[PDB]
Amino acid sequence: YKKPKLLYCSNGGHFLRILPDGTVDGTRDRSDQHIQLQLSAESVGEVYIKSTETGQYLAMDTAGLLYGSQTPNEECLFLERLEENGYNTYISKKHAEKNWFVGLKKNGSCKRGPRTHYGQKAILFLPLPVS
Repeated sequence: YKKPKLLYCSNGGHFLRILPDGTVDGTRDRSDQHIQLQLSAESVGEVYIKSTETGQYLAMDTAGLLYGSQTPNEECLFLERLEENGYNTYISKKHAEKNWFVGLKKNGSCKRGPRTHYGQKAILFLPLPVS
């Protein structure tokens, strides 16, 4: 919420990526044009995560799937929490009650909401400066 950043997942070591086709996943390549994210804080602990390259917003739908939304909406807001270990976790606001976390599998694919939970390394992200 100031300058663009990278969201590094400690699980497989991938950077969160939102592709032009709206798909979301992780990549180990730091030169990727779609891993630079701009976070903006809506309210305290509530944030939007937007791809700087395409302007698409991270979002999670009712099926628990992550997608890239061309326009911000209710499914684009995440609860950003700072873990004691130093990593952050991002919970779906719309489904906060269900504890649906943003997460990347060791193979770099995105996890589905009900299959995430506190304890997995898949849900831990390290925001890293782009510059």
